[PDB]
Amino acid sequence: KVFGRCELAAAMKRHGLDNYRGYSLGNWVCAAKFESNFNTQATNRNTDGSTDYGILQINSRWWCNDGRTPGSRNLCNIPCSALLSSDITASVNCAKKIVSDGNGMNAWVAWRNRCKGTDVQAWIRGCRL
Ligand SMILES: [Cl-]
Repeated sequence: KVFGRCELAAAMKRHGLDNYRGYSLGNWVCAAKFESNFNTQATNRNTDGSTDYGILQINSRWWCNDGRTPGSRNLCNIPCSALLSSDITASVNCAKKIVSDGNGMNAWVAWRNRCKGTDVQAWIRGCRL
């Protein structure tokens, strides 16, 4: 599923990501855009053999189990494939744990490099939220 911008915004708000850990909704939509281009089926292979999954490109090195990342962790206790569902509940729940581990949204490189410092509010502008 490829979300619409406001559609995703609505779904994320519904799941309580708006201002979660102080990150206003625009941050999350901004991150989703550059990580996955709003596509839940997005995957990307990393150098070390791990793989990023889903709309927020959550990595199997720590956060989910894909059965091919040896010595890794599964801190969100989920199969990585679950992060590819059209329903973003799993991704959101897992993201909440990630953003809480102490490094905030800097955990997403695309956010840090492309969203941090910019007018993230622009990403939910026009949306009926
Ligand atoms: Cl991540």
